[PDB]
Amino acid sequence: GHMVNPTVFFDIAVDGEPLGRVSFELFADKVPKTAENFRALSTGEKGFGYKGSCFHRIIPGFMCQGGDFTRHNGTGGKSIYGEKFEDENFILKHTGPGILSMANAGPNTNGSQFFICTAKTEWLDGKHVVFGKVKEGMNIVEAMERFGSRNGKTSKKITIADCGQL
Ligand SMILES: CC(C)[C@H](NC(=O)OC(C)(C)C)C(=O)N[C@H]1Cc2cccc(c2)OCCCCOC(=O)[C@@H]2CCCN(N2)C1=O
Repeated sequence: GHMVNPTVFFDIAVDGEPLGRVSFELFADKVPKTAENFRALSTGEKGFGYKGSCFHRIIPGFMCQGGDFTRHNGTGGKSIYGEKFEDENFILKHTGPGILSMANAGPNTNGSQFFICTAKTEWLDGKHVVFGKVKEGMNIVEAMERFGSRNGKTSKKITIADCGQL
């Protein structure tokens, strides 16, 4: 039947202690290639993905950034496409907290890194591809955010202990 936008979850831990679950709606109806990359990385079905990775940069009042499952510090990551991939479109905008958007290193350089906004970040519109939004557990993102700092360094280790598709 109709394509239902997928829902994926992250189970977050703080220094190894469970914190809670964040679930996301992925806008496969509007950005199918970008949504599918994140979905498959969340299930691990290609043999790699987000499980066990960390949020390396958290800036209170701005965003939480993760998805570097290869180098754990913001210098790595990889997509499911064998190469960094194009900015699919910029239809969706950075409208407020909970927006899920791709990190990148220039035009058409999407990999696996992403960020969850904790504020409206409209100056990123047309530069970063928005492809989902927090569905449930924004409170867990708010709890994660408290472990960030001005320069983004986290004061405790924030990990994706489990993830997958609901
Ligand atoms: C994803 C990796 C590969 C990539 N690497 C990179 O481009 O490497 C060089 C510079 C070529 C060698 C990167 O880090 N991309 C950054 C660019 C950016 C955007 C906006 C502001 C930035 C940097 O900096 C000011 C505020 C920083 C704290 O916000 C952040 O760090 C942001 C938060 C949104 C997601 N976000 N990171 C990125 O998409």
